[PDB]
This record gives sequence, C-alpha cells and structure tokens, in this order.
Amino acid sequence: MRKQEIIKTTEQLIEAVNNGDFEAYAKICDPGLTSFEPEALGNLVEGMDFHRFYFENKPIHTTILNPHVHVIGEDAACIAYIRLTQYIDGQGRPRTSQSEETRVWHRRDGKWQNVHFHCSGAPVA
Amino acid sequence: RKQEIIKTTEQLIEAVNNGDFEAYAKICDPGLTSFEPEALGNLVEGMDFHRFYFENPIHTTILNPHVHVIGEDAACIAYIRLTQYIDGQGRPRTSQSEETRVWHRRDGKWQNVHFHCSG
Amino acid sequence: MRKQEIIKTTEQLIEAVNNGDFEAYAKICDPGLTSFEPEALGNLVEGMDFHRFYFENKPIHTTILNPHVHVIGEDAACIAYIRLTQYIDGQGRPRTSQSEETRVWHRRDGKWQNVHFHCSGAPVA
Amino acid sequence: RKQEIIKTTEQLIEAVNNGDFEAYAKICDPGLTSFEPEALGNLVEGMDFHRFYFENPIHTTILNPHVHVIGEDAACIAYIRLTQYIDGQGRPRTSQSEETRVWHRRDGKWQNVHFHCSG
Amino acid sequence: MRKQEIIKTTEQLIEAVNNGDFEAYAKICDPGLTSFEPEALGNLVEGMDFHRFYFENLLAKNSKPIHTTILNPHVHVIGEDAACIAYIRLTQYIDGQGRPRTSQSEETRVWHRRDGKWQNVHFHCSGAPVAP
Amino acid sequence: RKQEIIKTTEQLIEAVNNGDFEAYAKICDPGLTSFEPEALGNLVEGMDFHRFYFENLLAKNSKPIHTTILNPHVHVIGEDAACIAYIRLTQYIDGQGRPRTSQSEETRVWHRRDGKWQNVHFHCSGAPVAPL
Amino acid sequence: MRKQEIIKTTEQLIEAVNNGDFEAYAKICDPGLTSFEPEALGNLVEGMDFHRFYFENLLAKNSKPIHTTILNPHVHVIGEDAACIAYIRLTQYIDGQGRPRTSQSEETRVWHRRDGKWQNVHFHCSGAPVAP
Amino acid sequence: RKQEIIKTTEQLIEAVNNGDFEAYAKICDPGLTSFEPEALGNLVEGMDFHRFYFENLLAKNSKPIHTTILNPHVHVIGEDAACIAYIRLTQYIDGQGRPRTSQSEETRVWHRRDGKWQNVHFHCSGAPVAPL
Amino acid sequence: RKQEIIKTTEQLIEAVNNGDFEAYAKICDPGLTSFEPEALGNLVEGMDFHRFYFENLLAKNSKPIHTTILNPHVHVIGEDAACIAYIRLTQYIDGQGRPRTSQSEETRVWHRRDGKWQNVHFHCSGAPVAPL
Amino acid sequence: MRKQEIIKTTEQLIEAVNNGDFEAYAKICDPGLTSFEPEALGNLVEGMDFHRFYFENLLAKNSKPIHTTILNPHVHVIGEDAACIAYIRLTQYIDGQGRPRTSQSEETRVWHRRDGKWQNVHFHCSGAPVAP
Amino acid sequence: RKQEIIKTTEQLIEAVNNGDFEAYAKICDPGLTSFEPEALGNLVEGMDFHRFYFENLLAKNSKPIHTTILNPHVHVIGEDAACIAYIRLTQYIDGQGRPRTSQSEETRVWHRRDGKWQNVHFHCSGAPVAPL
Amino acid sequence: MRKQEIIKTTEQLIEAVNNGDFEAYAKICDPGLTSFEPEALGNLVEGMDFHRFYFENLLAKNSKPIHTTILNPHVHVIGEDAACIAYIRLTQYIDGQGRPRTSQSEETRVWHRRDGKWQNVHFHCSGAPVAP
Amino acid sequence: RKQEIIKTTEQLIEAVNNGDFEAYAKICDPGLTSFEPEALGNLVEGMDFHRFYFENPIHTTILNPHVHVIGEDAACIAYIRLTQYIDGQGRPRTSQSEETRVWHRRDGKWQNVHFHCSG
Amino acid sequence: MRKQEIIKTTEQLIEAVNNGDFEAYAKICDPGLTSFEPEALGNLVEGMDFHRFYFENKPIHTTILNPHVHVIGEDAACIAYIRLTQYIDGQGRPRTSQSEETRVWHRRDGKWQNVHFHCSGAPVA
Amino acid sequence: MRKQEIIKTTEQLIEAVNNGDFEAYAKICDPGLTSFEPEALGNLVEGMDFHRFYFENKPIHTTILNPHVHVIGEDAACIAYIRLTQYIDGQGRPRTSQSEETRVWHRRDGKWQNVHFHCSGAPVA
Amino acid sequence: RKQEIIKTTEQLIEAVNNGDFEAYAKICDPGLTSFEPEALGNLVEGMDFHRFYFENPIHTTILNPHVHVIGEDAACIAYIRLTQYIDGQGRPRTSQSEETRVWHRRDGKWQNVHFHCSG
Repeated sequence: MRKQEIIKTTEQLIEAVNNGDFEAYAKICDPGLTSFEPEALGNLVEGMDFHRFYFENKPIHTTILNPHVHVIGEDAACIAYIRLTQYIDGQGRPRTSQSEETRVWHRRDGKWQNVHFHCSGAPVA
Repeated sequence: RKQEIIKTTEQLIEAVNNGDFEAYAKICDPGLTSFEPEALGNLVEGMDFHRFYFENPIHTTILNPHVHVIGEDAACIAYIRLTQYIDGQGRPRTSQSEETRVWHRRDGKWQNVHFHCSG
Repeated sequence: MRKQEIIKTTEQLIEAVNNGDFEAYAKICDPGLTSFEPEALGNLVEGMDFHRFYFENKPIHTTILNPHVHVIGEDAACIAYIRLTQYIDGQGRPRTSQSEETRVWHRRDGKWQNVHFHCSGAPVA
Repeated sequence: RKQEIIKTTEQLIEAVNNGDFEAYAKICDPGLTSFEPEALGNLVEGMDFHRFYFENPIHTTILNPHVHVIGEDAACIAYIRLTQYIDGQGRPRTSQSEETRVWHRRDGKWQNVHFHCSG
Repeated sequence: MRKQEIIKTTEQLIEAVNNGDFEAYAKICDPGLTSFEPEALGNLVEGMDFHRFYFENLLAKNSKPIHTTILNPHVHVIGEDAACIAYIRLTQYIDGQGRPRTSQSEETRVWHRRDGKWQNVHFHCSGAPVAP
Repeated sequence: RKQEIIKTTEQLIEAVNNGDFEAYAKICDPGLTSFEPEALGNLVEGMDFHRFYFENLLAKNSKPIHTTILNPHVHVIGEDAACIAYIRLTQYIDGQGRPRTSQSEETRVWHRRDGKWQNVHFHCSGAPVAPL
Repeated sequence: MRKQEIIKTTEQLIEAVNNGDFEAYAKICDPGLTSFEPEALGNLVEGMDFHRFYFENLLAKNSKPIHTTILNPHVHVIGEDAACIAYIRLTQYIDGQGRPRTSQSEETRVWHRRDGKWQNVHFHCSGAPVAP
Repeated sequence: RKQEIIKTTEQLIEAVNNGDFEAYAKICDPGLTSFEPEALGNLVEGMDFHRFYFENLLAKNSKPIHTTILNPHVHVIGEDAACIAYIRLTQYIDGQGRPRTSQSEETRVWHRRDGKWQNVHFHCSGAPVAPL
Repeated sequence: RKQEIIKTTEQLIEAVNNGDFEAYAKICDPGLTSFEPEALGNLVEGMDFHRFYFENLLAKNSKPIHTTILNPHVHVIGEDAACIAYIRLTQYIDGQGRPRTSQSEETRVWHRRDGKWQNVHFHCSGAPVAPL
Repeated sequence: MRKQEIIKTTEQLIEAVNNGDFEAYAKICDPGLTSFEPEALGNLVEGMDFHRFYFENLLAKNSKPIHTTILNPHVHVIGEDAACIAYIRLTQYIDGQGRPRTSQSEETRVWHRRDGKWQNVHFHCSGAPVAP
Repeated sequence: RKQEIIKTTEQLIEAVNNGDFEAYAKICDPGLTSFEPEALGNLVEGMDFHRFYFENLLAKNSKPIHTTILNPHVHVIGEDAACIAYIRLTQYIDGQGRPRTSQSEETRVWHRRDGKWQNVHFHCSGAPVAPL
Repeated sequence: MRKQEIIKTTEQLIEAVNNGDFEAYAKICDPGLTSFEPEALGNLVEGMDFHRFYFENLLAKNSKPIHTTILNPHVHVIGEDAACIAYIRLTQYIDGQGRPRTSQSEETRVWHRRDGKWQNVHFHCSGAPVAP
Repeated sequence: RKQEIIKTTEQLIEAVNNGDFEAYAKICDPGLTSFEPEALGNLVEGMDFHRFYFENPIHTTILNPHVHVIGEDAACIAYIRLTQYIDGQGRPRTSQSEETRVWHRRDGKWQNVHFHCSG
Repeated sequence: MRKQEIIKTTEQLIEAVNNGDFEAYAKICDPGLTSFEPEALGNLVEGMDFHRFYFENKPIHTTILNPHVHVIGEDAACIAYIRLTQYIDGQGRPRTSQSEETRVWHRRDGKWQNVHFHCSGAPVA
Repeated sequence: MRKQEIIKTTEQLIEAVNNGDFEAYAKICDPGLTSFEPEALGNLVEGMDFHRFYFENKPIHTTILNPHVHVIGEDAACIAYIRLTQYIDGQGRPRTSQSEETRVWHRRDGKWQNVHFHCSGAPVA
Repeated sequence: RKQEIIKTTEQLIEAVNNGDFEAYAKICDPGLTSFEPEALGNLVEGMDFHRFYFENPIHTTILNPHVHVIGEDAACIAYIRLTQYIDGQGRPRTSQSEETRVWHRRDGKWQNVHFHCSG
C-alpha cells in the first residue's frame, strides 16, 4: 500500500547513480548519511563527500529483486532488497553482479530522504 | 535517546552469545527480515532460521555506533561487531562484521524489524 | 489467495524428504514425475525409483524464501522458490546450502500432485 | 498436444539466437519469472532483465524433450539445451544447459510464464 | 510398441551386474559378445571371461547399496529379431566414506532375439565404469 | 557380406575428412541418434548438430589427415541390418607442423534402405576426430 | 566542543599532502616531528626532510584524482594547548589501469597549539601508505 | 621528567607479560582507545577487549619472555600529559623450543590523574606481542 | 592351425600368472631372446633373467589376476613355425583393494620341436604384466 | 651364415624409410603387413596405407640429415623361407635448433621369402618413433 | 662534539649519492677496512673496491634518491676519535617508476687527521645502498 | 704490538658467551653498550638486559659442544685507551640431529680501556646469530 | 678363444655378487685401473678401493658380449650388465651398466688389468 | 717408455675428431671398431658408419689428463685417460666438459689401430 | 725419487684424521698452519684449534689419486692430489665423496711439517 | 720477504684481467699444475689449458694474504679473490674465490709451479 512509494524513491536514487547525476542523488539522500559498503573497507562513511568521488570521476541496467519494506510511523521506512546490476566489461563480454542492500528512509517536507544505506557483495561504482 | 538503542542492541547480542532464544525472541519482531553471511545473499523471513543456531570462550565488542532516530518509536543503529574467540589450535582470533539493525518501539520494549550483517 | 495452498503442499513434500518418509513423498508426487537436479548429472530422471534410493539409504531445517506461484486454470500451479537448507557437517560445524527450485503442480482428486521438479545449486539428499 | 509446445519453444530459442526481442516479447508473458545462471541464484521479475542481452556462429539443439500437459491451456516442457559455438581461438565448443519452461495458452498463442536454466 | 521389451531385457542384464549373478548375465548375453568399455582401455573385448573377473572377485565386505536408472532410451528396431537401444546409465551408490555418489555412463547395446529370449551381441560404454 | 558394411563406413568417414556434407547426409539416416565426445554425454538427434562442424570448417584450418579403420567386427542381422564396431586411428598434422595420431572407439548401426546403406545410430569414445 | 578544531586542522594537513603543497604541510607540522609509517620500515623518522622526498618527486604525469575521508575520529584533549586524534584514513584514488581503488590506514596524530595555529609533534600510520 | 613516562610504560608492559590485569587496569584509563593488529584496523573502546587475552591465557602456554623498549621519544605537554613513541622488541621461546624476536612500533598517550599516570590511547604496528 | 598357437600362448601366460616356472621353462626355448619393459630396451638372453621374477614372487603379494588375449594375428610359416601378435589385457587388484587393468602389446615367435611348441623370441610393449 | 641376408634386407627397408622411397618399402613389405609401433597408440595396424601417410606428407623443408645404425642383431631362422630378426635402432638426426640427437628403438621384424626377395609380414617397435 | 661527526657522515653519504669520488676519497682514510653486503662477508682493504661503483655508475641509471640518518649514537674517544652507529633509510625510485625505501644498519669509526675527519672503518648490514 | 691485547680481550668476551657466564660478559662490556645484531631485527639495542635473556634462558639439555675461531682480525688503535677490531666469527657446533655445522658472522667491536681492563662500548654483527 | 674370456668375466662378476674377495683378488691384476660411477669420474689405482665394498636377492645378466682378442695373452670384452634386484618397497627393479674389461693371461689364469663401467 | 707412443697416437685420433678429418680417424681406428659412448644410449656401436654421421654433419681445445697405459705383449696397449674438452657455447660463454675414456690399441703393420673405445660423462660430438 | 716421501707423510696425516688421533696430526702439521677448506666457509683458518673441534667431537677408507709433488730446494714440497673418501651413511648405504687437496710441506729437524692445506669439493670431517 | 710474493701475484692476476698471455707465461712455470672450478675437479697439466681463455669492466681485489716463506727461493701465498664485475642486466656483482699459489724463484723472477682455486 504505502511500501510502493519506498520502492519508487529507491529506483530514482539507483538511477541517479547509474546516470551519474549527483544533484538528484544529493536531494534523495540525507546530508547526514551513514553507509556500510564494500568500497568503505568495513567502515561507516559519514558524508556525501565519499560518494561524490565516484560521480565526479558503460551500458548498465540495475534490477531490484525481492523487496521487503518495513513501514514505521507516518514518515519512516526500511527497504531490504537485492541489487542485480547487469553491465559489459572492458573485454566486451556481459557480466552480472549481486549485492544485498538495506536503505533506511525518513520523509522530510514531502520527499523521502535516505539516512542510512548498507551494501553486501559486489560494489556498483 | 540513542543511548537506549545501544543498550537494547547489547541485550540482543548477549542473548546470542549466551544462547538464550527466549530473550532474543522478545527483543526481535516475529516478522523479522535479515541479510547475513549464513543466508548466502538471501533475505531470511525470521525467527525459525535463527532458532537452528540456538537449539544446535568468546567476547563481542560494539565499536563506532551511529544511531539514526526517526519519530518517537523508530531507530537505525549502524555498528561494527569485533568478535574475539579462541581457535581449535588454542590461539586467540578476532573477526570483524558490519551490522545495521532497524528498531521499532512496541508497547514499551524495542523490537528489531530488520538486521543486516557484512563480513 | 489460491497461491497459499501451493506453498503449504510444497512444505509437506520438503518435510517428507527431511523426515525421510517416502509414503508421504510418493502421495504428493505424480508417479509419472520428471526432474532436473544436481544428483542427475544434467539428465531428466523419469521415476520415484531414482529418489527412493536416497530415502531407503542429522539435524537439518529447510527455509522457503521468495516464493512466486503462477496459477493456471483451476487445477494447475508453478511455484519458483529458493531452498536455504541449514544442517551440521560431520566435523560438527553448522553449514547453509542454497538451491533454486521450480515445482509444477496438478490438482488430482483433491490433493495437489507434483508432475515436474527443477533444482539448481547444491543437492539436498 | 505436446508437439505444439516443442514448436513454440524453438520459436522462442530462435528469437534469442537471432536477437529479435519483439518475437521473444510476444511468446513470453510480461509477468515472467526465471531462474538462470546470469541471475546469480535469484528469480528475475521479467523482460527488462533479458532486454539488456538483446539490445547489447552458433547452433542450438533441443534434446530429450518431456512435455507435461495440464488442462486445455497449460504445459510444462523439460528439455536439454546443447548450444554449439566457436571460441576466440577458432575451435568449436559445446555447452549443456538443463531448461524447464512453464507455458500458458492466452488468446490463441502460447505464453511463457516461468523459465528455469541450469548449467 | 516392440521397444518396451528391449528396455525390460536391458534392466534384467543391468540388475544381474548390480546383484552380481553371472548365470543371469551369461544367459542374456551372446557367448560371442564384443564390447567397448572404459575398463578395456580403448580395446574391443571378446565374449565373456573378461566380465567374469568383476563378478567373481566381488567381495561381500565391499558390497554397497546401489540403484541404476535408465534415462532417455532410444530403441532402433530392425526386422523381427534385432534391436539397438542407446540409453544413459545414472548409477547411484554410497562411497567407503559413507556419502552418496552418482556416476553417468552413455551405453549402446545391440540385441538379437534367439529361441525366444533377447541375446546381447555388442555393448558400448562411455563415461564412468559402473561395475562393482 | 560384412565387406560391404566396411566400404560404406569408409565413404562416410571420407565425407567428414573431405568436408562434403551432401555425401554424409545421403549415407546417414535423417533420424540419426549419436553418442560422441562433442555431445557432452548426451544423445544428439539430427544432422543439424553435425552440419555445424561441416559448414564452420575453414580452408585455412584444412590439414592433411588420413583415417585408418582397425580391427572391424560387423554383426549382420537379417537382409537389411548390420552393426560394425571398429577403432578410428586418425593421423593428422598439428598447427606447429608435427604429425599426431588420435584413437577413438566407434560403433555404427546400419540399415539398408532403397539400395544404399543408411546410418541410424553412431557411438564414439576417445578423441573427437572431425576436422575442427 | 574543542575537538572540532583538531579534526579541521587534520583535514588541512591531509589536503596539503593530496594537493602536494609542502609549505602548508611544513607550517601545520612541528619541525621536530617524529613519525611511525609503513614507508619508514618500522623506524621512527626525524623532523621533515623524509616527507619532502614524496612532495618534491611527485610528477604531474602520475598526478591522479584522489579524495581522503576521515572516519570515526576520537580526539583526546589534554590541557589548553594539547590534543590526540585517532582516526581512520579511507583514501579513494584511480589506478594506472583506470579502475577506482580504496585504501584503509589507521592514523594517530598528537597536536600542540603554538602561537595560535595547531602544530603536529607526532604521527602514527598503520595499513596502506597513502602519499602519492 | 620523560624518565617517569618510560618507567610507567615498563610497569604496564610487565603487567601484560606477567598477565596481571588489576595492574594493567590501574595504569590504563577506563575510557581507553587503541589501534592494534588484533583489532583488524579498528579503534577498540574499553579494557573489556584486552581482558579476553589476560583471562584466556593458560599456564600451559606460559613461555619465558622479555620485552625491551628501544629508542624512546617522550613528548611532554603541560604538567599532566605525555606522548611516548618507542619500539617493542619482545624476545620469547616458541613451542618447538627455539628463541624468537618480534618487533612492534608503539605510541602511548599518557595523562597524570590523582597521582599515577593513566594511559588514554595506545597505537601498535607490526607483531601482536601479548602472551596468547 | 592358428588355434593351436593361441592355446599354447595361454598355457605360457597361465604359467607366469600361476608362478609355475617348470611349465614356463618347457614351453620356452632355452635359447630365448626377448625385448620387454623390464629389460630397459635390451634383448635378454636366457630363462635366467625371467627365473628372478618367478622365484622372488612371495605368497603375501599373490593377487587375484586374469589375463585376456585380444585381437590375435597368427602368421603360420612352414609345418613347425608360427608368429602370434596379440594384446595382453591383464586384470588385477592393487594393494589398496581397487581393481586395475593394464594393456601390453606382445609378439611371440613359435617353433614346434619334438611335438610341443617352443617360444624362441618374445616382444612386449606397454606395461610389464608379471606378478611382481 | 643365412642370417647375413636377413640383416641386409632389413637395411634396404630402413634406407627406404630414411630416403622416403615408398615403392622400395612397398616391395620389401608384405601387402598383408601387421605392426605394433609407438605411432599406433598400442594398436596393431593393418597392411600399408597407415605408413604411406608418413612417406607422402614428408616435406623437403623438414628433410634432415639422418643415419640409422642396426646394433646387436639376433636372427632366428625357421625352415627355408622364414626368419625373425630382433635388433636395436639407433637413429642419429639433427633437430630444428641445429643440435645432433640420437633416439633408441627396439624392433622385431618377421620375414618370409616369396619368389626370391624377402617379404616383411610383421614389425614390432618399442621406444622412440623414428620415421621423419 | 657528536654533532660534527653526524655532519661529516652526511658529506660522505652525499658524495656516494652524488657519485663524486674525490670528495669520498678525502673523507675516507686510504687504509680503509669495511664489512658490507657487496663484500660477501669479507673485510675489503682500499678505496679501489669502492671506486668500481663510482666509475661504472652511468647517467642513464641515475635516479632521484634521498638518504636519511635515523637514531644516531656517537661514541667520542679522546680528542681525535669517534664511533657513530646509525640507520640508513635510503629513499629512491625504481625503473618501473614506483618509490621504494631500503634500510641498512651502519657503523663508521672516525679519526681526525690534520683538521678534517677521516673514516678508518665502515660496517653495513641490510641492503646495499650505493647508486648501482 | 698493542693490537694483540684487543684480540685477547675479544676472546674472553666470546668465551663468556660460549660458556654462558654473564658476570664475565657484564665486566668486559660497557653498561652503556650499543649493538646491531641479527637478533635485534635491524635495531640498535641498549645496554645489557637484551643479552641477559640468551644467557639466563640457556638450558643444560640444549647445551652443545661449540668452538669459536677469530679469523682475519684488523685492530684500528686510537689514542692510549681506544681500539676498533673488525674480525670474522667462524662458530663450529653440533646440531640436534648430531651432525657438525659451521656458521660465519662478520663482527665489529669498538673498545675503551677504563681503570685497567678493556670495556666494549659498541658491537656490530652480520650473518648468522651465534649465541646458544 | 673369446668363449674363455666370457667365462672368466662371469667368475669375477659372481665373486662380487657372492662377496668373495679372495676369488676377485685372484682374477684381478694387483695393478688394476678402473673408471666406475663410485669413483666420481676418477681412475682408481686398484684392490684397496674395491675391498671396502666387499668387507662392508640379486641376479646379474651379461648381454651382447664383444671380445677383441689381441696376440696369445690379451683380450678386451665389451658387454652390458643388466643387474636385477628388489627395492625396499618389495618391487623388482633392473639397472643397466655398460662395462669394458681388458684381460691379460699371466701364468695360466686370466688377469683383469683395466675395468670401465658406465650407467 | 713404450706408453709414450700410445699417448701420442691417442692425441692424433682426438685431433682428427676436433679438426673433423675422418680419413685420419679412419686410418687410426680399426674398421672392426666397438664403442660404448653417451651418444649410443648404452649400446655397443659396431662401425665407423656411426661416427661418420658426426664428421660429415667452433673453437675447442681438448686436454688429456692422468693417462694410465697398460702395455700387453709387443703389439697391444690399453690407455685409460680423462677428456677435459674446452669450447664456447652458442651464447658465447666458455664451457668445460669432463669425459672418462678407455681406448684399447693394437699395432698392425707399423701404425697403432683402435679396436675398442669407452666414453663416460659428456659427449664430445 | 724424493716425491715418494711426500706421498707417505700425506697418508700418515690423512690416517691421523680417519683414526681420530690428534697428537699424530699435531706432530705432522706446523703449529702456524693456514688452511682453505669447505668447513671454513671461504675463510683462511689460522690454528690447530679449528681442527681440534672435529677430533675431540664409522667405517671409512680414503684413496689418494693422481698425486703431483712439486719439490723445491732440500726442505720444501707441494703435493696436489684428489681425496676419494669411501664411507657408509646413517641409512646404511655406502657413499663416495671427491675433494681436491693441495698441501705445502716444509722439512723441519727430520720430519715433514704441513704449513698450508687447501681443500675443494666435499668436507671429510 | 712476503711483500715481494704479493706484488708478483698481482702482476699475474693483472695479466689475466688485461688478457696478456706473454706476461702470464713468464710469471708461470711451464710445468704448472692447477685445481680450478673450470677443470671440473681435475689437476690441469699447464699453460695450453689456460691459453684457450686468453686467445678466446672488472676489478679484482686481493684480501687477507698469508705468505708462508720456505728457504731462499720458495713461497706459498693463500689469499681471497673478490672479483667485481657488471652483469648483462647492467647491475654490479661480486664473486668470491679462495686461491693458493705455490711460488719458486728461478734465475731472478718468481715462477708459479702450482695454483688452487675454490668458489
């Protein structure tokens, strides 16, 4: 019912990363963002500044499989989905990479803000 | 308010290390989701999966906690799990694991709705 | 709605294998059963007789994750689920094994019969 | 009735080998599920996943088919996919894959609702 | 139609090997039997005697629960008293460690009906050698 | 008698070595079954599988080769049926320029249809001995 | 409260190394600087001169887009003009092949406030050596 | 001056070598941070982490060891603050019975509280040199 | 004719498998030449060379074995001379307890002297197939 | 006495192979020739055709100065028109690199005198295959 | 005092890094002894040994290098004698273009003769740190 | 002339280590002793205490017959009360297996005559570490 | 005359296999030279070297002898030594060695003046 | 005394091989020559014909060390010497090769003939 | 002529080492003895003291092959011989070891004294 | 007297490094014996063996000499040969060799009668 909005906002964020448009990513993310990801080497990154590097510095298509949104109150949600990223390597052969993601959401003045983001498996930068 | 979230997380961790499921079951939401290395990159649907490990010398340390409080009855702690143990050879070993636990306060006590584990 | 019956009948079959009760397995399966599984070495096995071997010849717990039942007509269904089998090895350490399963179902005189069964990943015999 | 299921399966396979998506899209059910080696042990939710491979010398052979017909408008074919191709070195190679396709006849033509692929 | 008899006679022969009863094997096989098999090291063995070794030297201590499955048969019937079955041999057994194992072998058996019963004149075997 | 079966087998083999499919297609039964190392332990149905190896054969990779048929054993059944079980010693020259030999154990089941002998089944152990 | 100044001064120093501006590094560091780092091979280097090498010998051809992140800081304030920050150095860069790489290094910097600005008296570094 | 800091460091080291935690606990600040090889590139918070190594030390594994503190460099700040940066040459005897030496680069930040010196932070590169 | 040569060859082979030299000595010509893998590419003169393998055979190492003579080709010359060229498929059981097959290509030149057939020369390629 | 003729005829055959003149080889060999040789992969090749390959596919670019030596001959004469020579083949040649190499091979040739000239009915070869 | 010994040691080191022998020859005693890794565990007598490394240094192999003298310990004896025991951290850039550090433990015995300090003995453990 | 006293005092020290008598070693060595040796892992150890470990932890069960030889000495005499000997240490011993072994080590010892007896202020050692 | 040289060579060989030096000493010339693998490519000066091996199940076979007779009291035999023995594992092994023995008939019996051994 | 003639005739033969003059080698050798050498692969070669190959198909210098001539009768000798052959490899570096030789000699109508020749170690062809 | 005395005195010394009688070795050797040997690790040992170790701390037989004595003056000689030492290893198998030796001799008050001793190849301690 | 022996040894060494045989031939005794690594553990009989190396950037250093003087016209020097050279790669290398040279003064100049070389 309300979980359908959380999945749509998650796609927008993912599309911002695949397209490489930071201004869209920055809007959907909470300036005070925490994140565990394989690129962080088992550390909790504090800023946008960490992610900006990957934006500022190939045909791909992300698929969001088996979503599970835990809705809390009026303005809080926790989606736990799988990230099947399809891309083409330098050699020219097509490759798929699986990554398990958890994104904690907080609705602030209308739009949904991303406060925390967990990522297991392959890095998608 | 974040200090309460860290205390409830320790209780849950202690329940796993002590092997007391009834304590784990209380602190966890019966409708629990979880990504963990044991799940082989799948989202387990709750309790019954964990029960297996309970029914069938260590010291856990919770480093660099970061609690994101949302509303009155919602929190998201993102901490590191440094588990110290002793191998079969007899030498002491440490294992690092990155954990995210999403919390929901229901009729007083804090319930764990989702749990992520890397490493 | 009707998919909930297919998931329950699948659990009964799985439980029959874990418990090692063939008579229950034989009832839920169609005597004319086809099956691709890792034990078959990429061949389509024809009988119960193949499975009987594993029954006639350890604490485990199977979990059925991300089910997807395709209902066709009144008496036909196709469930596509993941088999997370938790067990304890000979050394005494606990192990988990993932296997992707597809079971095609056919309702005959009340009870659901299993006509075909696909299994990718780890064998659970 | 099983002879129709084998013919429709060939059309789909030929659509993939020829790289004509419009033919693949017609024969497949928009709400398509699929276990395949490319999915990394996950159940893909349909079309968009496959489109990638289409948009971005071989001969396929369909060995030992086994069609389970259910009702008037339902079938389950379980066949082997012997795909013959030529490697970069120039030598010819064969690759075996075990496939299960669940079919549903909708307004005349057969639609593919589920597709399993091992090997 | 007539191919169903060829598959039944093939099972009897296979069961004779799994059970280790040579007299049954000897009856179903043609005394002038040719055979390519992995045990022969790429040679065509003559009639019987070669196989007897595997039957006779089978000890009860090494006797393991096994079950053979005959998958995707293809019987080519020629005349009234001749047939050629080409099947796959999925042999399920339990190793010395106690774990269950499966072994695939591709078999071709040429049959000749003599005074009622079917006689095996030639036998080809690729893959794993699946005599106990 | 058996001498006709060995001659027809050579024609088929020569069709593969020369890379002339039309000759291969004539001598083979359109409904052909076959176990061979290229099939990965499966029973192929059709010419279509074999056509690939004929058509994709380049003249640049065309090497001087000579097949030898050793220790034949033809089992004649009725008037229009035969089963030859022979060894295929294929002599060729590798890309480096050195001469190499490859052994393969073959069983071909034959059926005489409207004059000429047709190949209904074909088994092959050892090395895959097709120019490709 | 006062720890926020220590984290800001640490960033300035780090930025001086990433930008390759020694004059800024020299100002923020105490001329009598001690340092354990992976480049020192388990020795305590004396004040400056050792570091100058890495600044001066940095060529523009090898100049790579890099971005340092300071994670989980822990500032121990002592008196009015002394601090000890213990932080993790996640350095993001792009290798010669063109692929992006991250390198972790555990750092401890002991600070001493002299005539206004903070001076770095000691510097410890575990893990990867992350000077260009 | 600096001579007091080196003496207090020896007491702490001796507490670890002797395996007496109560002495270690006294000399260390309950709010202790620490980078060490056992922490896997993380900053540990507490005694609790260290207690494990003291308590789980068996008398059967108790080996004759002798620590040497080489090239100390004490940075004194104010009246009640110091930063020693020394090398830890730990001499021990392995299970085989042969004598072995292990080098580790250490930085310990000290704070004098109600008389005795308290250890607030502790850095360790190289070998983990705790009896276990 | 050639059937007598194959029977006498079996007697000789059986004498080696049974380890009865007196039978071997009778069937062999005292002036026997032989190329075999045990000779290291030399032509041995005498029984004396072979006697070693018979006499030094222990009962503890005595294994169930069965030799098979495949694709014989006897070249008869005059009344009292023959040349058999056969393959020796020796089936045995290794120390581990598993069954093994070993191929060896043999040529034996025969000479009929005062009734019984005498072996004047013996060639052996492949595996040395004597119980030892 | 009569053995000297057998050694001379063997040299002629060997020289025919080294010179690459098949017509001379074909004359000295019996059209119904059997042969065990390393090139045959432990099989008994039929008469001619197999050998022709090595003669015909010999290129002038790969033509190397070679010299065969026949050491320790042992001719077993049977009747008037039958002989069995067992000799060693030391073939001296020069490799592609330009260095001289020697290769040993143990040979047995069974001879039959037909209308004057000696015909070779069987030929065994162990060790190195020494056809250009 | 000891500060003069460290300055004269730098001059000598700089003479080796710059490749100016005349400066090295002046600062060294013509009757110089030396243990170094290049000597293969022997005590070299003369400049002549060292001259080789100076003279055979090519400008093509000339790399940007910087030596650092860490933890000096000068033992002054009388008016005209000193013994410095220091560590040689030599920073350089390899042929691949990556920066490398090499540690070497050095002992230099000094003797003040007609004003300037002369080097009578020189010990070197670890890496040989001469541009060559 | 005066160098003969330096070689005798060096032997006394060496004999103190081989005999395992520390009190004799302690007398001949300067309490403020520096030393580079292979056991120190490229560090300069402080005075005594480091060495005591090797003396005290020497067990009688591991006590092996050893004999040190001082080859090619070179004593540099400075003033009245200073000397620098540079010698090779050929230590002969017997391993646990019982076989005799020799170990080479290049040593430099700087000497200072204090109230009669010669005191050792510095000691360098390359090659094998030759303390029991 | 060559048949006598082969018989005397067997006696010498048998003396070594049996380990009877007095027989070896008689058949050998006190001034004996010898190249053998034990000598490490040096020419041993006689008896005393061999005595060591005597003082501190096999069957030797002498294949392809070639005796060069010179004058009345001189011969040069060049033969192959196929020595059959049993290894520690219990399996039978053969070892080839190429030998040249130069003979000199002195007061009746044949004396061995030189002995070469390859392999 | 008489052994000095045997060493001189051995040098002539060796020089014939190093110079590659067969006619000189053929004269000094007995047409019925036996020989064990490393090139023969542990066989006794019968002819000149074997050696001719090496003649018909680089700066070297042979040295004859520790000769030991056993003189028998008037026309028989047995020299046992070491062959230190110095040569330069294809790379251009100088190499030495040791070979232990025994040559049995027979004086026929004046000149010494070589009836047998043994060679251990390295081949000098 | 005079070289025969040098070979006899060399045997006495060798026998003293094989028998393990130092007093005999000490007499035949010059107290001021130099020596290059494999045990010295490419150094020139100065004393008896080095050798004493091996004496103070198995059936063997030494053979002295191809001696070459260079006689200088009335009381000086230089023998250059090969040391073929035959022994039995711990396993029980017989082994031979070659070593090239040079011993410089000086006749002092009757008996020959050994002033220098070189040894290449295998050590015989 | 030992200082003359060391000077004559340098002249000989320099003759080898410079490749001037006439100088080497003068300083060496025509009846020269020599153990060296090139001889493969054999005693070479003089000149002709060495000539090969002469007819078909380095710096030699003579360390720790020890001259044993015997009579008026005899000496035995035992020294170490540290030869410095540059490999094909271009890096500098050192090679150690232990040498013993026995000297005999004949009509003025010192002649080399024997020469040992290890390493």
